Amino acid sequence: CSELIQASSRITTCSTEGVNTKCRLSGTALIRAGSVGAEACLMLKGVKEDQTKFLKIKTVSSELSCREGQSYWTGSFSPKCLSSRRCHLVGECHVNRCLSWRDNETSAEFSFVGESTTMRENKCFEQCGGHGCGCFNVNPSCLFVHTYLQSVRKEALRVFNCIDWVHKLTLEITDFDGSVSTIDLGASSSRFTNWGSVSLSLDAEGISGSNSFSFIESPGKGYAIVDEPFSEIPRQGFLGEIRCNSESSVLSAHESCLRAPNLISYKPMIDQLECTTNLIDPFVVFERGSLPQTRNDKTFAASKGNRGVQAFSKGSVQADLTLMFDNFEVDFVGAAVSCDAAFLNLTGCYSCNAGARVCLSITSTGTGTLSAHNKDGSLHIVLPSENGTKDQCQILHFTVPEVEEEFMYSCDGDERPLLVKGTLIAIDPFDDRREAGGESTVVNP
Amino acid sequence: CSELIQASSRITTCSTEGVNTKCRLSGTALIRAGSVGAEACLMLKGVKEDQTKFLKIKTVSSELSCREGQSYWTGSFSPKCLSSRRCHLVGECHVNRCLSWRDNETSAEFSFVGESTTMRENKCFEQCGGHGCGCFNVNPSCLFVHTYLQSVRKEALRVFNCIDWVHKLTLEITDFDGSVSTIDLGASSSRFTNWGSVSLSLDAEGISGSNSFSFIESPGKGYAIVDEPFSEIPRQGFLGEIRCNSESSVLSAHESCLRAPNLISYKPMIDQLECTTNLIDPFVVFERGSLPQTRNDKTFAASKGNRGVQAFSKGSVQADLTLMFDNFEVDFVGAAVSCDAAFLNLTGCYSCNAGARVCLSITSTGTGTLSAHNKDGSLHIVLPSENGTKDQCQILHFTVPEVEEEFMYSCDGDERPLLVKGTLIAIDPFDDRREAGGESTVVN
Amino acid sequence: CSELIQASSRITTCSTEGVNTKCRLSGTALIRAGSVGAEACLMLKGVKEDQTKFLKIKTVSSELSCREGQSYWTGSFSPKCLSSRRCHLVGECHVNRCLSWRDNETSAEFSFVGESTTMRENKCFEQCGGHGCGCFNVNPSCLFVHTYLQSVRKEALRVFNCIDWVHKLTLEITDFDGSVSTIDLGASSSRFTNWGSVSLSLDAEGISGSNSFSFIESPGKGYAIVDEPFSEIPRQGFLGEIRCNSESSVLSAHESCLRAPNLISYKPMIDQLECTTNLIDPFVVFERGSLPQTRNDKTFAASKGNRGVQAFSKGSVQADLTLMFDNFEVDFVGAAVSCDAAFLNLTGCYSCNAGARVCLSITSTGTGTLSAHNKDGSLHIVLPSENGTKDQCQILHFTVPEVEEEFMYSCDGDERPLLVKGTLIAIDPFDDRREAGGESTVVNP
Ligand SMILES: *[C@@H]1O[C@H](CO[C@H]2O[C@@H](C)[C@@H](O)[C@@H](O)[C@@H]2O)[C@@H](O)[C@H](O)[C@H]1NC(C)=O
Ligand SMILES: *[C@@H]1O[C@H](CO)[C@@H](O)[C@H](O)[C@H]1NC(C)=O
Ligand SMILES: *[C@@H]1O[C@H](CO)[C@@H](O)[C@H](O)[C@H]1NC(C)=O
Ligand SMILES: *[C@@H]1O[C@H](CO)[C@@H](O)[C@H](O)[C@H]1NC(C)=O
Ligand SMILES: *[C@@H]1O[C@H](CO)[C@@H](O)[C@H](O)[C@H]1NC(C)=O
Ligand SMILES: *[C@@H]1O[C@H](CO)[C@@H](O)[C@H](O)[C@H]1NC(C)=O
Ligand SMILES: *[C@@H]1O[C@H](CO)[C@@H](O)[C@H](O)[C@H]1NC(C)=O
Ligand SMILES: *[C@@H]1O[C@H](CO)[C@@H](O)[C@H](O)[C@H]1NC(C)=O
Ligand SMILES: *[C@@H]1O[C@H](CO)[C@@H](O)[C@H](O)[C@H]1NC(C)=O
Repeated sequence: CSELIQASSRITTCSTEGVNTKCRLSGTALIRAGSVGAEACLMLKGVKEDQTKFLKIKTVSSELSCREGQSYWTGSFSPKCLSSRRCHLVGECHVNRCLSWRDNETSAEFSFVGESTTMRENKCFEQCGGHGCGCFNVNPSCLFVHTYLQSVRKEALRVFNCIDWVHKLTLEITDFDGSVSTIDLGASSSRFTNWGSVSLSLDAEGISGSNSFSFIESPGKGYAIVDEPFSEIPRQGFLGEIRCNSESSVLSAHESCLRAPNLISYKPMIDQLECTTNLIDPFVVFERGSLPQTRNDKTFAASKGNRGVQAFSKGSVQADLTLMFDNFEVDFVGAAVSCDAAFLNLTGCYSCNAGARVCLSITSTGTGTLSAHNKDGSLHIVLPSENGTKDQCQILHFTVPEVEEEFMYSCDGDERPLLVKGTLIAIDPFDDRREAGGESTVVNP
Repeated sequence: CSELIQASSRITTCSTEGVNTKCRLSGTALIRAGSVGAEACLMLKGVKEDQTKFLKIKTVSSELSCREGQSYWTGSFSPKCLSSRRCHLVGECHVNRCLSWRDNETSAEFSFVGESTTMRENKCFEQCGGHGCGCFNVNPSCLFVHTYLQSVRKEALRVFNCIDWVHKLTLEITDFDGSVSTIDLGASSSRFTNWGSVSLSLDAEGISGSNSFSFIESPGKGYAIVDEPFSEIPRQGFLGEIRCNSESSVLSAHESCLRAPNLISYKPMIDQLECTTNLIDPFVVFERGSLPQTRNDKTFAASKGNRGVQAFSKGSVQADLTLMFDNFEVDFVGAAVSCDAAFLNLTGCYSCNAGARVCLSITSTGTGTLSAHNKDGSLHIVLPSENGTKDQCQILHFTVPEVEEEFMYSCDGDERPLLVKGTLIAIDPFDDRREAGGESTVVN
Repeated sequence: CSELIQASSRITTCSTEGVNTKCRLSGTALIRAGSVGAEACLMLKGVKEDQTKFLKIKTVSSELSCREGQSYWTGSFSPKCLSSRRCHLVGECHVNRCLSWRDNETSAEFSFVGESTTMRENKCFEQCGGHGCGCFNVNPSCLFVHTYLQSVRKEALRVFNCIDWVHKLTLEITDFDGSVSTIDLGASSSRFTNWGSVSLSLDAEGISGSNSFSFIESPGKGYAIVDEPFSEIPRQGFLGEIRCNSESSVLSAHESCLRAPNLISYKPMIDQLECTTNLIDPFVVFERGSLPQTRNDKTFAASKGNRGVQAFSKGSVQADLTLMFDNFEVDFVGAAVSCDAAFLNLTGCYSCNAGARVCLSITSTGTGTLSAHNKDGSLHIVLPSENGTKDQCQILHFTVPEVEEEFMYSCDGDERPLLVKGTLIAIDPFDDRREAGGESTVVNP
């Protein structure tokens, strides 16, 4: 039992017309959701008849469903190139030709390159002429290049943002006979029950904080968070500098894909050539932000079977529920009971978005809520208690490798100490760029 | 009538100072705003005298006003260039000079060019020498270039961010005599009425979510949202890579404008030259985010009365109102009545920021609030009901082209099925970069 | 006294264990925090005995503690380069060698330079040959370049984001015996007192708005806000395009530092060479966002003891408090008293992130809350009133240089006019890039 009640009243509702007005006297209880696992135990008494009725209302979960917005596919790409050098006055290497080369025109040096539907480009670099470089003509020679992209892996990744976060509070309700039911509530919503009604009257749940983020789906392999804003168009140095509208087009490096300017770099070396890319590896990004991840005590994880991502509040929930009881009002509420907590472990890293996981062993005799805090109240642990002994865990963020933090916890208001002690690893500054490519295939030596 | 009351009590208020303490007995009611169009119907009874009065409070709107922060003007620019190639040892084409050319040095080749206050730069590219390139000297020739920018349109765009979102809750109150009045409430605000007072005692409204955004003003042509962080300094590939401190500076491409480094590309071709830019077209950006736009159930629109932008809550409203009645208390509240709802149409795109529009026909016999949800509650619809038949719409976000979703709706709690069905279009990945410029005009 | 009460009730609470029940009758009040400085004055009456008790609850502060995530060090860097031009067939200037030069290979031209652990790179640029350029050989000459980075100042900056914002609400309570005490509340937290309990039963405080941001620490000289998303990897044109894992690595410009590609530009001039950078100056960014800073009525400032940054609500506080009194209930609450307010000054910028500071002179005869709004309610002022005459200030945001805004204010609901007037300065579009570097030191052949 939890002490969740905020107000208790009697209210008459009148079906105004249909010429014959009907009134219903309802007992009213304004209660707080409190936290996941918190349970209001309400003994009701008949307003009119001498009758009693015991009700239990439990906050089971608080979820925000991500309704997706813009979306694209991407993957790991690598350049492959063909090269050929012609001396001045040989082949296409005349007057303006080399300096005038366009991206979309394939050189005659590569007449075997047929019809392509792959991301590709063509280049011509002026190299040295004269006897010193194997030519009779002393004017600049021409290095012709043809380059296409290819998928390193045969898997792709879909990046998307979230436009809507649709709240759903779920409650478990125990009736007088002990029969259990669940209900779902949206913002400003009401459900009817056997004994009256329950309504989410004030809702303060949402994504709040100071960081923009986005998500990645790996088909059949889960989701990942990206701790950066969703890039709307392809930009060099960002996730999605190459992007497509389908998984298959990533794998084939189809030409319908978009890419930011100048992603392919060229190192002319007379008769040798290197074409390289220094692109963001989206799979490295995925492995870091791999779900579940917790940010501002929202835990983002894969939905039941749904797919798509939800944000779970596994601790405190900020919502007011209005309870109306047909012809019954509050007689008394059930008092909270004390719990015993022991420290189990602290695992993870410091100065990182993923944070650290602290685990507790919590022993009690009734359902309720453990609340804990450090001295200055910068850390806050909120975990469920039950009849028996269960292990509960939540994410915390620290900025120090050697953690030794004293907390004060209780389920019933009498605080006792508890020392959280652990060793966290550092995560050194990283780069997601990966070099790809190398020597070209020389066509005519 | 909407069912909004959460508590009812009597409270006494006493003055603590003065020649004498005065006491006031007041009935007190705590209600939820519920949603736009929701109306609380309260019948009051006298606490000491035997009297009744009927009172009605309606939530008319919930607005967040944008108070702007940093701002800048931008637009569409194209490059114009002059070119002149000199053989080595001719003109300025001496020793180090070509490879040492500064952006702010104008070549003697272009003396005919007047005094400028336009964004401009100067380049020198080494080119081939010898008889093959029209020169006796075999050393590199010098291609001298003078480039300036010009506005492509004679209009500009103003980009800004929002630092403050200030809440204004608007209520319609009907007194006992049927007299209607309007009040506006901000955070922790109270306003006195004929019959007591009403105060916004708890406010949970605000901009939330996982996206940062900014806005654009097109002078005389409304507003647009940008689904991206406001960039505070000029950056290539971003809105505002060229920016100014005024509209007139954009139109004249004034030299006071800032631009990110290396925005003009050069393709030297001996005696031909191309100077191009690949700039973000801000007008393409404006059109895609043109207001009104909905994000996380906030509808962004131009404020009423000329300018600034606003965020409207057109469905759910999360706010608590404390009502105080002088010498009166709650007798009873009005019950909600049922809605009939029919699905009209569903129009728009999927997997897009703008979303899709569901339209419904709602028939009722009193003012209230339609509430609808799909099977797993990932979709939620809140629209106002009235006496009679009205069309109500709201934005939803889907991720599939063929939508067929069953909803359960009600105004009074008696839920009935409603099937939303339709076809949404795809929005293929886009790029706002547009190529501009071309060949130089050749001087000799 | 402030009028903060929202509801009042009686509840009976029963303990279920022991295996006989004890029941306690309690009076209940639901009040709003209202604002910093708001004070609820309750006189209580006995539920069973006839007795009176006096109680005072005051909102002292509402804080959001930043728990940090990813962090990195950065600073100001400048390049220094050595150059030496060799004619073709002299030194290493053979065949392919110049066009094939790798970044981490040091030329023989600079053997006199010892080995460094500094960020550095090496280049080779082809230049003109023949008699025109000081060579007998007509083939291209080689300009060899060795560049290294160095810190411009002997100080560094630490950039970080905030993953968690942990709420602490602070109340000052005067109990039945006149004893004054302070208590702290987290989300969904409860505290037992001499007279019952107070719980933070609904919390709507948190960071909201349409902007992402991050923070910088200047060691021993405070903090600054950055009005932009935290960049998770080094990127050109962004804060942190060069970044390190320690302060000492910034000062020594250590090679362990990461940098975005292509940060050093090269201008080869046959026997002259310039190496430059166009880097974001982080100290200019720091100065612009130096704390305290206010965004969406949250004031960001350094914590006391200077451990982290904090977000203060200095005006409105959106929170509901459930008060429970053992064997007592609400008799009456103290009425609000009136304010007189005079406009002092208006100082700051328009169309700026920092905004402008409005200062007011407020006179009252009791603690309370001044509330003000302009004609259309787009501007909102909430300041604390006290016994006597005090200066109160807060940040507003305007978009015009000549401000003249008409407000209506009150503490007790009786609105009176107040004219806010002043001149604000413009902050013209800026660029934080600063050019650094210059000519190389030329080695004698
Ligand atoms: C309010 O303060 C009263 C004394 O404060 C005096 O301070 C002077 C600086 C000047 O402002 C005088 O006008 C003030 O009277 C004190 O007598 C009252 O008891 C105080 N009231 C409360 C409710 O604490
Ligand atoms: C290639 O590019 C040029 C200009 O860049 C364009 O005019 C032409 O239509 C393009 N297509 C082909 C097939 O050359
Ligand atoms: C931490 O404790 C939990 C709870 O017993 C356990 O499941 C987990 O394996 C522990 N982790 C480590 C690293 O010991
Ligand atoms: C609580 O758990 C204990 C197990 O030791 C059991 O004996 C008791 O009956 C349980 N009580 C309830 C109410 O389930
Ligand atoms: C060119 O720019 C430099 C600074 O980059 C400046 O010192 C110099 O005066 C400029 N040249 C002219 C001719 O103004
Ligand atoms: C959809 O219905 C709305 C409301 O009835 C109407 O305004 C609109 O024209 C309709 N649109 C389509 C595409 O049918
Ligand atoms: C509904 O509107 C009709 C007019 O169309 C009116 O006659 C009737 O009184 C209204 N009913 C209610 C309950 O307001
Ligand atoms: C340059 O880097 C390569 C690895 O790519 C390494 O093998 C080589 O030894 C490095 N050169 C020097 C001089 O250390
Ligand atoms: C404005 O008034 C405040 C309050 O007294 C004062 O601290 C500040 O110095 C004043 N500023 C100016 C610019 O006059």
